[PDB]
Amino acid sequence: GLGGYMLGSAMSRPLIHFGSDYEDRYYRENMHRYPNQVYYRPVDQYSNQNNFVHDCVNITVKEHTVTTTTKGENFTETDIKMMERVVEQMCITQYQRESQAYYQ
Repeated sequence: GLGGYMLGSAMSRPLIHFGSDYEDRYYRENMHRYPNQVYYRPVDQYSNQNNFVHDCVNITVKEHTVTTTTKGENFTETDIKMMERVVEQMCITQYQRESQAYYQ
């Protein structure tokens, strides 16, 4: 039920700053367990801030969490928030750049 969307290429992983050593290395350890991509729509058609970034995070974190869960992998609560943070940061990073060029 994606429709087809616009999955970005692999990205710069935003460093997440939980505030403790353990989660700091825990992220850096197993980064590849989280995405390095953002499932987003183009800015060309359905131009939104919220209704694009949130539905972006919604699908992206859904589809990954789906894959894991179907492939016998599990995510802890901090992992859910890890992806929510990382995928928010990456999806807005994409928007910042795209929507700059859209208005230049």
